[PDB]
Amino acid sequence: TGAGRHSNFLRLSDRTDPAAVYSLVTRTWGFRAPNLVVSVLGGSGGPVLQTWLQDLLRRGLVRAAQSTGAWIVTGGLHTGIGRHVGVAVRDHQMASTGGTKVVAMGVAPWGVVRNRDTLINPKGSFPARYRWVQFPLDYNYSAFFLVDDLGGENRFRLRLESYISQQKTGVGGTGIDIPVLLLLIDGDEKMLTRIENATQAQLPCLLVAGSGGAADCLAETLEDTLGEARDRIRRFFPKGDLEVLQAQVERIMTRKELLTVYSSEDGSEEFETIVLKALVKACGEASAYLDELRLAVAWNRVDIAQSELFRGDIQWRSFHLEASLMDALLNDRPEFVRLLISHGLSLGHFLTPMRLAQLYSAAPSNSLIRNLLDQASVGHVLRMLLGPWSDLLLWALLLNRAQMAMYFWEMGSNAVSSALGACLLLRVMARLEPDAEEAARRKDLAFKFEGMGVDLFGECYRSSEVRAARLLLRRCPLWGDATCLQLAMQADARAFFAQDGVQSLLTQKWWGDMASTTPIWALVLAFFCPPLIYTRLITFRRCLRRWFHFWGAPVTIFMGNVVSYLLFLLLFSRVLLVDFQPAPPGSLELLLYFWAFTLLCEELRQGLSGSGGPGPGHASLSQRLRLYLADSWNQCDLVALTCFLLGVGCRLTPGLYHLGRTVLCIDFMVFTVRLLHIFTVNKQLGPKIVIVSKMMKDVFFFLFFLGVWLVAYGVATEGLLRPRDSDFPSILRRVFYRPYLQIFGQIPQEDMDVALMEHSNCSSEPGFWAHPPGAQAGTCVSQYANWLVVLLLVIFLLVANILLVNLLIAMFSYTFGKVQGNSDLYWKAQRYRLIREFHSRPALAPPFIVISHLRLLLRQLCREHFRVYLSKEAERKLLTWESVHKENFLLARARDKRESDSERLKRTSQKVDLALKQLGHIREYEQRLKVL
Amino acid sequence: WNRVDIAQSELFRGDIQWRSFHLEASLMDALLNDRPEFVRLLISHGLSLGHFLTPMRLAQLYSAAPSNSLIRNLLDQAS
Amino acid sequence: LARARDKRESDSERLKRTSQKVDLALKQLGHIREYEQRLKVL
Ligand SMILES: CC(C)CCC[C@@H](C)[C@H]1CC[C@H]2[C@@H]3CC=C4C[C@@H](OC(=O)CCC(=O)O)CC[C@]4(C)[C@H]3CC[C@]12C
Ligand SMILES: CC(C)CCC[C@@H](C)[C@H]1CC[C@H]2[C@@H]3CC=C4C[C@@H](OC(=O)CCC(=O)O)CC[C@]4(C)[C@H]3CC[C@]12C
Ligand SMILES: CC(C)CCC[C@@H](C)[C@H]1CC[C@H]2[C@@H]3CC=C4C[C@@H](OC(=O)CCC(=O)O)CC[C@]4(C)[C@H]3CC[C@]12C
Ligand SMILES: [Ca+2]
Repeated sequence: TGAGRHSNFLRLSDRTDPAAVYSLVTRTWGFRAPNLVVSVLGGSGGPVLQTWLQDLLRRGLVRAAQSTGAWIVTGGLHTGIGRHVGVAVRDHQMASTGGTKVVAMGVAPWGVVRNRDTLINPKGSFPARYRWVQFPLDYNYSAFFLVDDLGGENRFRLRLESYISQQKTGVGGTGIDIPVLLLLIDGDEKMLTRIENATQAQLPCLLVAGSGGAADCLAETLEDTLGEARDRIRRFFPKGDLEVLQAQVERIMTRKELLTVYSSEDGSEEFETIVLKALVKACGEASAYLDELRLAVAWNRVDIAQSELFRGDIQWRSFHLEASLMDALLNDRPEFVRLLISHGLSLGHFLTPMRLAQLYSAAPSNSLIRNLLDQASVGHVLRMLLGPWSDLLLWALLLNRAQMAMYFWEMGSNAVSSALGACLLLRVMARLEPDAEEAARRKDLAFKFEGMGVDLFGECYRSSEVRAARLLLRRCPLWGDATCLQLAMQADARAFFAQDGVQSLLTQKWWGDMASTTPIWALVLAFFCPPLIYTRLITFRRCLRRWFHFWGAPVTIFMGNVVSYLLFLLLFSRVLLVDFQPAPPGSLELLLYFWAFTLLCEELRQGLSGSGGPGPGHASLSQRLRLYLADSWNQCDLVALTCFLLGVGCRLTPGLYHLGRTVLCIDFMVFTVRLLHIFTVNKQLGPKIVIVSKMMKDVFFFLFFLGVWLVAYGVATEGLLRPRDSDFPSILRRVFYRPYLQIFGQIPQEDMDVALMEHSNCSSEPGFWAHPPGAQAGTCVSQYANWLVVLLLVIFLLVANILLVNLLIAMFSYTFGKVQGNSDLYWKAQRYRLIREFHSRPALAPPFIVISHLRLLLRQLCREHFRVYLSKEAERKLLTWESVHKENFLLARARDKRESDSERLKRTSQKVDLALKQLGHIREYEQRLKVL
Repeated sequence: WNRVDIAQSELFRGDIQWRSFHLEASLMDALLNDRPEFVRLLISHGLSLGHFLTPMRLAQLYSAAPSNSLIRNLLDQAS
Repeated sequence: LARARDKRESDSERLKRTSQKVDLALKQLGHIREYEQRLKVL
């Protein structure tokens, strides 16, 4: 047989398998591994059970099913106890309309189901529907383990539930042995010898008081602890052979402790703790200590785990909490983790490296991590990670455990650097991830650390701008002496650079030891008077270091690079305009050639001295030059320097002289546009230089729409008035160039409109002609339909000069509104990349840079990493100050979360739920009075 | 009666022994009379829908279209 | 089921479910009021 009806049944024999049944439950058509199993035994006489036993199953047992997984093992027939359990499952899945569709295996015998369609003998794969001492099968159970031997299936289930109890619970097969328990609603003679075997296989029976035949016969005995038992057994059994029915009860009562009585009218909401109560008496000192709190973790029920630890003779020792946090970590369950750390663990006796290797061993097999470990058994993390909070925070980032990493960040030191560090990993490790489904969660949890790093630093910056400046430039001993700005660069942390604390910190790094509120004109006055450096103007924070704080600062290296480049373009122009005769190169032209060699020697310094890509110190030039020729400026810097080289090579050869001048005039154009890339570091200009490249998508639409209209206008005008000087350079000029200039107010009416030109007899061709006075207007044009050419100009100036130009302004004004936020956000992050690009550059500019290249190359024959230095005791005062402001920040967000309106409505509704749970006790006062 | 709270507690509780035809004609009046919230309840407790959608009952379902509709006449136009 | 959870955990549907549980409280605490009659007979 196979599945059918969408339940998954099969027929088997008694002797078959403990394991190949349960593997065929869990692997094939897998529901889950349970967190317990409540096997229910004891039939009625045929009619309906009592109302409170029905309510014990309604919202006492199946409530504990949907809360804890917890598949129920029953008969399956619609007349035994499986009817009444089947009533409860069918009730509860419509009672709570959300639900989780509780699972219940109805282990039945094959020779009882009367409407057997004999499911499809090839392989048992049918979806075959059932037609609804010959009892049927339900439609309410998720399975039906039909047994082809009501006696045969009993030795199977006790063989089954013993195997279930041997199976461990937890991801990776480690954790607790699963809890199995028999639930004994009242039965018969056979029900007493049923649960004797359960004690022999060590099953914690859970008989219910006030039930009847088999339960209350045993319930009166378990309260009869330290000749009367002759009488009381006969009270529930009018049937004979009382003697072994006496004698087997003491065989049960040899155990006496793998057995508890569900007290009548004392549970039904406490049932989930009474179930919990029976297991501890069962484990209480051999069976793999169940510890009562490790169990509540495995059930994934938080409210049990608090009240167990907050109350109930609170004497929790070390190892009681130690293995409890393992299953809180191995199974995902982050809310249990915060509870245990709130009651405090060691974390120096907890993070022993076996347990970390244990923690990484429970990674899922088909991950991008387990194989990534086995591949290794960002890429340096693989060479660093192998199988008190930082290693634990590292773990939860690696396995994409979101709320675990959000918590482990909160319990450790180094809040800002590990928030930037978490953003660094999850952007790197998403690129190292094959599939893009989980990379959406990997990138979302990177934004959540981007939120907390920006939020916590903005608190620390408004606290003390000086002491939070030291937060970035601290020598972080992680990552081989990393810096938090360097951490934010490699993370591509655009939101972290965008905040006003980091941006005001960048100006202070920009004006390095020169008091960044200094004016600009005083820097100009001190650049062109180095005597004026030591004066009443620019303030700073040995007169030789005072010299080097000025000329080593990135604004003066910038202004050195700007002054020396405006003088390059002034030398370039004075060569190009007045010193460029076909003679061999003179004084200033050779000075220009050396100047642009240094420009090229300064171009290879960025090339062989150059994370969202490779790591620092790649040392193979197929990455360093590939990342060089990827900057859009270098591409401009090399096009400039290569056609300077073309313009000089063509100049020096005698034939190609005018082509060498022509290439150098376009070469001035490209060196001057590189003036834009230099001033994008400016706060006033820079965010607007980055805008004007976002405008190119609208220029290209305009240039498309105009060019189509310029072909349309230009050929139709050149076709209507037919010039007689129709050379292809002049035809392609009156078609394109002359209409293009009409957009800019150069409208040659005298060349297109015949009524404005005289000399109307200028061609022997038939028709009437007229002479336009323009030089490239044709010798004579036609005057056939020159009403149209004049009309067709009017349509041109309307479309081009009014429709196209003013719609381009609407397109610029729109996309300036969109990209203003995002390109300023992009410029903020780009800014620090340009601050330290001048800080690492030598202090001497382009023409005099050869001094600082004959100093660097003489360094090799004799053989910017920004980090402020401070003492370790002043360094730990920083992290102590900053871990206070993390705690003052997490507790501030926790109060704002609790005092939110969405969480008062949660806490009000749960207190009305607490009212009705306790006012329902008051209702049962009527029964308390009716007995009175 | 168009009262939902009765229909849940009748079906969730009270000696729950509902058979086939007890649910079959119940969903008809849940469909013929508009009442969609009763429909979700019965499908939540499960119907056949292969023994429920017999083509007499679909023709029964279309027969309860309102007379002055743009559908009943549109059927009668197509009839 | 994801939209059904977001509908139930909405604030507009907690206020519906809170008010109906206070309505359930008063319907059941009104039973407790008629305890005075149950005591006055006693
Ligand atoms: C081709 C010509 C312009 C030859 C250059 C003549 C130079 C001797 C002098 C005349 C005035 C100088 C300028 C005076 C004002 C400054 C502002 C200065 O801006 C900054 O460095 C700080 C702004 C920031 O924070 O980014 C750049 C250099 C600059 C343009 C100087 C560049 C070189 C200039 C043009
Ligand atoms: C059909 C005819 C007109 C030939 C087409 C020529 C244009 C497509 C090209 C040639 C020169 C280009 C310009 C050369 C200088 C630049 C500066 C550039 O700004 C930057 O480079 C800033 C650097 C950065 O943001 O990364 C923006 C485009 C722009 C105006 C270009 C706009 C498009 C131009 C006109
Ligand atoms: C901006 C978008 C909408 C397209 C506009 C393209 C024109 C403005 C460009 C492309 C073709 C170019 C022309 C190709 C042919 C000539 C004729 C030429 O006149 C000569 O005979 C001198 C030497 C020669 O090229 O033969 C002068 C340059 C000119 C106007 C070129 C400069 C401007 C033109 C018309
Ligand atoms: Ca460059």
